[PDB]
Amino acid sequence: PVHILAKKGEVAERVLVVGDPGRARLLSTLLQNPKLTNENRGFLVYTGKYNGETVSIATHGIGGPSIAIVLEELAMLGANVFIRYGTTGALVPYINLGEYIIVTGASYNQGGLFYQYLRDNACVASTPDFELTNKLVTSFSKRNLKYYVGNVFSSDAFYAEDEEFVKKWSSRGNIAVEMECATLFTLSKVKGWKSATVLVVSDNLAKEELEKSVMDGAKAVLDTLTS
Amino acid sequence: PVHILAKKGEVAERVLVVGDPGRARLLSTLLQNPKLTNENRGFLVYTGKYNGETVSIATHGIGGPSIAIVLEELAMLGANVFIRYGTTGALVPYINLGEYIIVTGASYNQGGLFYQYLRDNACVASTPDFELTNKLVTSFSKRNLKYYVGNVFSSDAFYAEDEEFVKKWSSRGNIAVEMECATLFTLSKVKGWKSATVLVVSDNLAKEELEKSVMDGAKAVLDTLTS
Amino acid sequence: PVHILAKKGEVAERVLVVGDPGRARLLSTLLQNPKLTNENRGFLVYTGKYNGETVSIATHGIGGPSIAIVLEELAMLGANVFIRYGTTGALVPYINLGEYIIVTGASYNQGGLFYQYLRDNACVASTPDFELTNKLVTSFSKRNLKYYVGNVFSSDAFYAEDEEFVKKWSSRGNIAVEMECATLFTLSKVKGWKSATVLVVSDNLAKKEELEKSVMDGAKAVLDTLTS
Amino acid sequence: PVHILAKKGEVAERVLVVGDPGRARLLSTLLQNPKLTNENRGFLVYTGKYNGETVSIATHGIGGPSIAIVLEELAMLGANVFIRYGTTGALVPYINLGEYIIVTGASYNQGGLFYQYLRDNACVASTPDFELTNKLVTSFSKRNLKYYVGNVFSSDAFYAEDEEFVKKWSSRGNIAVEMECATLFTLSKVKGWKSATVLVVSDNLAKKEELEKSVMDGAKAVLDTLTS
Amino acid sequence: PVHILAKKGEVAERVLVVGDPGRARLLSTLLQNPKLTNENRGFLVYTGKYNGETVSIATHGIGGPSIAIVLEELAMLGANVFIRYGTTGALVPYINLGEYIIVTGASYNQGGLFYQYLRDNACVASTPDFELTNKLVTSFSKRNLKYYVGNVFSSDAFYAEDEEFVKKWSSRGNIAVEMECATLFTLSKVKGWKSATVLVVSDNLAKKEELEKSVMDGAKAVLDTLTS
Amino acid sequence: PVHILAKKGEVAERVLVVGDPGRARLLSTLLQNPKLTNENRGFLVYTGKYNGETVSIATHGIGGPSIAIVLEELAMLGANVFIRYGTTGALVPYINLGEYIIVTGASYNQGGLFYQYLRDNACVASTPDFELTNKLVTSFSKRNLKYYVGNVFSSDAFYAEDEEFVKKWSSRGNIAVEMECATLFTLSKVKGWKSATVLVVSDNLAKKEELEKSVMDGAKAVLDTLTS
Repeated sequence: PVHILAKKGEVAERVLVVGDPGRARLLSTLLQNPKLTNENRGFLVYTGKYNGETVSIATHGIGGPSIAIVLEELAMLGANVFIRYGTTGALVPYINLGEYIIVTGASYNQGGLFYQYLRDNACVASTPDFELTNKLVTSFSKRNLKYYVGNVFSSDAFYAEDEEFVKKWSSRGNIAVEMECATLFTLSKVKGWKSATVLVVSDNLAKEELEKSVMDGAKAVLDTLTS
Repeated sequence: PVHILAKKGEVAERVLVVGDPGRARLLSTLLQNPKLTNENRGFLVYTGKYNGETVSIATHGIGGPSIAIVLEELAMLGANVFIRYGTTGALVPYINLGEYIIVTGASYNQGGLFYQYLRDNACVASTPDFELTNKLVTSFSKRNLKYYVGNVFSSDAFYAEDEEFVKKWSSRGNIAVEMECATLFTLSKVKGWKSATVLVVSDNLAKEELEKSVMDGAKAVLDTLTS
Repeated sequence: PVHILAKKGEVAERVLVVGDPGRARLLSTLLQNPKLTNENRGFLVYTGKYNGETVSIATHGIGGPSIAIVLEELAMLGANVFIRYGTTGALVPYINLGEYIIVTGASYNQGGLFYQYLRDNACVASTPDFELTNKLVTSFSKRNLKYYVGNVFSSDAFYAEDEEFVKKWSSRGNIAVEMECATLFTLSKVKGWKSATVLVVSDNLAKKEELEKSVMDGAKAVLDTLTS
Repeated sequence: PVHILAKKGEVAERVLVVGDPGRARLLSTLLQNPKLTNENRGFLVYTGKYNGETVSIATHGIGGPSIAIVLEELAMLGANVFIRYGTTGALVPYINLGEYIIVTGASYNQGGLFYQYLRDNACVASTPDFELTNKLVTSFSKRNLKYYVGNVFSSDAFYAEDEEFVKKWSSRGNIAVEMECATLFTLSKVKGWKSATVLVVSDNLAKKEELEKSVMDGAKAVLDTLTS
Repeated sequence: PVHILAKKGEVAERVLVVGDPGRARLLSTLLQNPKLTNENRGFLVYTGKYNGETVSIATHGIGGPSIAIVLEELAMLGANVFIRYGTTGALVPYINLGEYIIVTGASYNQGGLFYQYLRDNACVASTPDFELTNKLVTSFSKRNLKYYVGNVFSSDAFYAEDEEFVKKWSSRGNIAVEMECATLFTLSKVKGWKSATVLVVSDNLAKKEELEKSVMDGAKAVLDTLTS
Repeated sequence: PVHILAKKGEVAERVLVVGDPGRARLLSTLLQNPKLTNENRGFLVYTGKYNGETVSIATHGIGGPSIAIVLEELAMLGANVFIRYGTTGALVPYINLGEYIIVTGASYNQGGLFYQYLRDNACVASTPDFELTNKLVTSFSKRNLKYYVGNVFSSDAFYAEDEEFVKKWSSRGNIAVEMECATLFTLSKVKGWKSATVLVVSDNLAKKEELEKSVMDGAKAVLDTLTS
């Protein structure tokens, strides 16, 4: 690996991945005896224990190309189970800020990354691991957290203008928008990794509280990863 | 509707759809007081009761264009919950004939039907309803039936040659191949219908028993539809 | 053959194909000593005589994927000449219901089935056999039938919305819309089959006993051609 | 028009179009009282009479973009019937040099010009006028000329390499390759012009005086069609 | 080569290419002892000397397919440095008629020719040779000519309608529109040829003697570059 | 600004952008009185003085989507001139590690980000600012640095397999591969920003203190340009 310079054996098979290095540092406090196994290029990776299992929390940056690199290198270091925990913008009015979205699929616009990996324009089903996703539903249920299950649109251009953005994607079965799920799911299906994703709603495009929301969700994810 | 000439009120909200008219006729025997509500164009539709609920068994023919027409017309007649029960060819060697595949997603090649409905080439997540799919897992589990959960490739050309067919689609996360799921899932997401799919493995591309397999599975599906 | 379960020699070289199994049965009454050679999966196929010539009438269901399977299997059983006889919706105001359209080509949206067969997105000319199409014209005009010759758009989504549908496809040279011609024409060119298509106008997007008479009359004309 | 500087009334409704300006000059000798109505940008356009009808012979250069400009401008000058008479390379073994191909359709790769005119990547049927094409057949047969009727692949890159070129396109139902057919047909369909095409086989990818005679003989049959 | 019938040794390594055969003839007067080395298919090619260097001026017709054929054949005859000197329509208000645009890149719609050469739909950077382009700038500045440096949109359909044409392409970083740049640049990149382009603004989509002078003055600056 | 949380006036008009936050910090030592204006989400931005000129050094992370967000937000904060300084893998054998490549254009696969910004699949010329790029050349040559000028392929999949990778992209005119240039160039053209790119060759796909010296030396040259 040329980006994640962690020593082999410093990355766990189970990894909770987040886009913000700051969130990785903040969530590492949930682990027992957290150790920083990587700092290169800002991709903070911490490894420690939780519920009797070794677990790692890694930073994936923003966008499909960035998360693809991070997943590929973590996998080369031994990782095979990934659960992305990020922030999203709801596309439907009934979802409130701070609530969660357990992703069942990702819509995406055909693009370079998918073409380079798939070798053609086939719309390969970009879905998470079935079992893993159900365990997440179980963990969030056990902790009495309010969540919704559904597809998300994985956008590549945060600032590109689209006057019909919300209507378009919500009418296509998506309840939220973010930027890395399609890559995570598809690459995982091709590579054989087990992946899933839960998102914290930080904004609603159709319409300290957030801090706690982020922490509560992270605990649910770690429970799932170590279940 | 111009194809399914069923009278309004003759089609239930819950519909089990199969491609073969013969299978529809054969499965109608599982309903209480089955009535033929449509015969036009060979699209046999039967309506009756099961576990205290009105249910319909409809024929959708072969291919996305055919199933799209049938779903659209059944929906115009009141249907909003669809569960496709079909036959498939496994893409992985560990699945045996007669076993079942509970579909979690559908890979497809971009094409006319998807372009006409979506209005562009976006790879909209073609997934079934989460809840419904889990109920299917529950019903097949309760009846001790051997199943596998995973994505399928919805092909449009049964006889088109592809020397690397099995390797290609299996390496893309698909465990089986059929022809209508992608259309069913995507159209359902756009229209707001609740859909799912279970397939009976009749052949394995990587490698009276079938009769019973078909019947046993159908009972599991009807249980799900009326749960 | 996985869908059409007919035996060796039951399927004729020349086949009149229709989408509706009801029409296959109905038209089978125009033949001499018709034999139901297949009914599996609803794909009714009949083989009888017309003008002392053996021919078959087969059901192809709705859509490209469906007709592709049927043609492939019929071909495996001996068929090599196919004339589709179906229903269409006119895209021009001057065409009346019950009249006919003799198809000269088919417009289509790329992808799906075409990509799997062609291996890329090239727009291969989707046209019927020149000779066979001219024989249909002679046959129809001979029976004093009202027909129009032109291209059609082969749609894959009967109910997909398009507020510019009519203007769009008519401005592109298509005079009617149906769903199987592009598949029938392209697959035939690739497999080496002789194909053509005649459509009965059952609706006019630009605008029961009578329609069945229209169907029956055109059927005779088509059968004349398939046995000429 | 900025390329074809002919004045209104100098271009006929009926136009025989050729890619080579040298061919236009050579064929103008078949008209009665031929007059050069344009030479700008090398696009030679002659106008004269034939069989009691006014006809023009125009140069279209090489490629879809070039023929598109020429057709658009001739049309703005009153032209509405076009018959392209070009040269082609056969894709099948049985067609001999000097023989003709009457075109029934054109296969083509999507993109560029087609996207700009059609506004999306739909594979619109690229076919010639049915009536006009049959007349060409009648005229070539009436002059006892050897012709074959079939589709052609309209290539945009004469020199792009493709190892399986001949097999790929012939297996797709095309019997020859050239570069302007698809553009002519599709654009004519969109603009409402009546077009057709006959090609002289100058090479066979599957397998001088005699050629000039071939070119001359075919030109006469085309002119007969244009004036019928 | 089947279009450019010049013999080896008759085409120079350095070639100034223009779309109009009339322009090639007019510019040949700038060379010393100009000799016509080809006129086949109207593609006029002159070869002479300039600044102690042998240079050819060749006609490329209109459109990517046409220029592709000409470049390929000239290259087979020994050419390896090409500078296109054409006419263009400005897409921005501030550029005046008769002024020049030194091209730094070409936007284009995928498909056809690009797909056949590149083998897929990748957006390969369509840029001119860096060194040669800077020399053009130096030469135009040395002759006190008004030029602007920027990208252009290489259109394939001169007459296709697009309501927001000017705003769309100017908002995409293009300052003018023409039809051969993208093909020239990309093909040169693939074949290893050194190419560049200067355009004379003959129209402004955003807003005779004076023009000929403009054309002549720019031709001299281009010839200086080619021989430097 | 959602990611770069800097205040009004902290971000300079001219910005040197790098993908690695470690390099941003390291290079910030070349400035006078450097101030860390942002560290949110790891996107370190420093604003200091160079040759008595205010400039900023910003982190853009890896990939098109990441750099697009950073550029958009920096622009919202006052930035309008961007020079990317990164690392690349040469696609040609004659380029040594530690040497530099001054980018003249970027090849890319269509889709994703480009489709969302451009609204269709047009291959818009992805080029840097002509003037700014020439100043980089002067700056590097002035400091006696070994550089090569050419196009690069902006890949989105660092680890995707392609057994023909090197031959494919080098045959298409690219001399190196990285991941952000196409995005930087196209977005800049659309938004009206002046951009350029210089890359340090850290690997040769066609074949520690030394690399850091290479990085530091080139950084000075780039900073000279941004403050010229």
